[PDB]
Amino acid sequence: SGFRKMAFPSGKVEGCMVQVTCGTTTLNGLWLDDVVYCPRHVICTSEDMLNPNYEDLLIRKSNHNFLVQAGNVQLRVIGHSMQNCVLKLKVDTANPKTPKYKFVRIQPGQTFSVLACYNGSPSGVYQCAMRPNFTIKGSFLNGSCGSVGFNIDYDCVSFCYMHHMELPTGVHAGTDLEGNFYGPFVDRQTAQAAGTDTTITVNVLAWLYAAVINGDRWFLNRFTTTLNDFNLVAMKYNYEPLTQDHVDILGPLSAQTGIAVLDMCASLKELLQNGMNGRTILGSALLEDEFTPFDVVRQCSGVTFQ
Amino acid sequence: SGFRKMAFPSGKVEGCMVQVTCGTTTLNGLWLDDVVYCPRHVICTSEDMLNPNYEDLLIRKSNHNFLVQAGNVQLRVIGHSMQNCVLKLKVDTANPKTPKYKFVRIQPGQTFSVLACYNGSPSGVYQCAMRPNFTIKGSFLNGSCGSVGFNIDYDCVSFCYMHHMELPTGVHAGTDLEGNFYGPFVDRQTAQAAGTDTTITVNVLAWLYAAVINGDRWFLNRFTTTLNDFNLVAMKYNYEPLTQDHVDILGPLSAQTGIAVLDMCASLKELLQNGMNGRTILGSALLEDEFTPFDVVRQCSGVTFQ
Ligand SMILES: *C(=N)[C@@H](NC(=O)[C@@H]1[C@@H]2[C@H](CN1C(=O)[C@H](NC(=O)C(F)(F)F)C(C)(C)C)C2(C)C)c1cncc2c(F)cccc12
Ligand SMILES: *C(=N)[C@@H](NC(=O)[C@@H]1[C@@H]2[C@H](CN1C(=O)[C@H](NC(=O)C(F)(F)F)C(C)(C)C)C2(C)C)c1cncc2c(F)cccc12
Repeated sequence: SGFRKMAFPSGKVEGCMVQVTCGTTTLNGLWLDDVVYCPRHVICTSEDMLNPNYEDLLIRKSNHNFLVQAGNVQLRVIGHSMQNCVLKLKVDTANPKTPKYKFVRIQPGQTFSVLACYNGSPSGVYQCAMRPNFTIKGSFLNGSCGSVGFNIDYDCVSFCYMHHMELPTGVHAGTDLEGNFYGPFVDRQTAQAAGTDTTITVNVLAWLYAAVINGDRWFLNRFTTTLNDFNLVAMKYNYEPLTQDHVDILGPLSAQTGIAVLDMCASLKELLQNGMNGRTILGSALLEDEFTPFDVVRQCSGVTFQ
Repeated sequence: SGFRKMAFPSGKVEGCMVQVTCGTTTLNGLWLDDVVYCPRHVICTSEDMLNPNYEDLLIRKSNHNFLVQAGNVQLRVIGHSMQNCVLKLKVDTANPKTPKYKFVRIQPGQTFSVLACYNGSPSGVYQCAMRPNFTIKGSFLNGSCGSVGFNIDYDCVSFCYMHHMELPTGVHAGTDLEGNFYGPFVDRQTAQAAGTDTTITVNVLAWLYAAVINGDRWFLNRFTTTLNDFNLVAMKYNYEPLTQDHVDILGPLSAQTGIAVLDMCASLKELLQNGMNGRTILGSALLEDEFTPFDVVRQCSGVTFQ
């Protein structure tokens, strides 16, 4: 038992991280087969950041303008191209550590592990959710651009995120690995800002089920609710609507605990309307929304990865 | 910016995990050079758990009674011995993935990363602290015994923990890698229980410094306090005493923020006496005590590992 914000083992991703330098800008790249992926703003100067024409900037570069270090060993760049907001640096060596992988784009509300990286050297690993407003509450300093987010299914790494930029509120924005931004953000200096967020209702319910599995029951009650009555309360507290598909996804957890989904919704309604009265749930005095139903089943059942 | 409970990259440890089977008991082992380390209770039956004489049980075993799987490849056991509460299984192959390592024992209050494992297959990674009562608030199911805890310094893995057992409150007990238990726990079935815990005061102060670095300042005040006056308040709230060495360790953080350590103590005193009044700090409505001053400097400065 127990419940922790748990990331996937990072080893398969560690073997892909490299350091990309262009001019006086160094950041991280992702080395899969013979291609290094990195944010295209690596080619920009400080004044270029202001209003860049990336096609213009790139045509003026050469393969030799890109320095790629894989550990203490240089990789020769033999081609370059731009795909949306990522650069693809063609290298003369396939990464022997390339795991089985996919490039997938995730939904707001879904979670992933981040391998934070500096100078192509991995620094730490942690678990994130894609917020409904398409930002992530990460932990990133200067030089972390090009660190990636991922999930692991059996032996296959599904890459979903590449870090590009920090927004003024201290949250983070980036792209999928095809170079398409999550949310309405661009890789140039504007006054761009996150915009309003909401709480991920289905994830809160999953976490309440995790708590029951782990022995916190004080928030349970005999009452129930209809889906609509619940969603009227959720809207008032800036929670997103709960769908019948969310209810179905919560079925297995509902069955293992014997608490009907709609009964849990009654409990959540009471918690939103009354707070916690100085009590905690799974060591938190806040309702946690960064665990999906899948994450709860994984950790309260014991699925590994090979 | 940002602040996350961040674990070390796990890749170096993933390459050491193996599956150990004895009779009908399977658990995890740690494979370094040509030795596999695992909890000695692997040799126990259900009735053996009751009051085992481990020397007696071990002399009745043979090398061939131990099945070791490294991936889909069996390792031949060529010797066995007991060192305190761990078994040392001598295998005929040195692990080519053996990183540079040390066996270190940590202090209560210190943190480490856990690579949770099942059937020798890593499942997730997360960050833990050694509680003052020598338990850890982990996340472990059946089959996780022999999962290890570690830290990384540059390129060297310092192993500090091996998982043995879950206590009735759902917390976890184990040994260092020499087989010596953390705290007053034994590897046999007794009614053993955790015993009273306290909050790690120096870690809370470090986390308050992390919050200031990240822009939460609402809990700051003009007041200050003496160390003794502070410790009188800390004792009342079940916090451990703050020493002059703790104050010195907090110096760098104090200097970067310009908040004297004793001024931060005044802020903590006020938070303990008044609560948070519905506000949060680094996304928490509780005072967090599982980040050390070292962890805060690492993440608010950007140190990596090679
Ligand atoms: C990557 N290593 C770094 N990000 C950038 O350099 C990125 C890049 C410019 C400006 N970038 C930013 O992230 C923002 N700038 C912004 O204009 C905006 F809108 F707020 F996002 C700054 C934080 C530098 C002001 C372009 C968008 C092309 C990076 C990555 N992660 C975290 C960082 C920090 F916390 C601090 C500084 C750089 C960071
Ligand atoms: C390891 N895979 C497993 N632990 C044991 O099997 C371990 C071993 C017996 C009993 N063990 C326990 O962890 C406790 N038993 C206790 O007597 C006590 F005191 F509470 F710790 C049980 C949870 C099984 C009752 C001996 C001590 C020799 C293990 C590891 N981690 C988590 C587990 C669970 F959450 C549930 C079951 C086994 C767990």
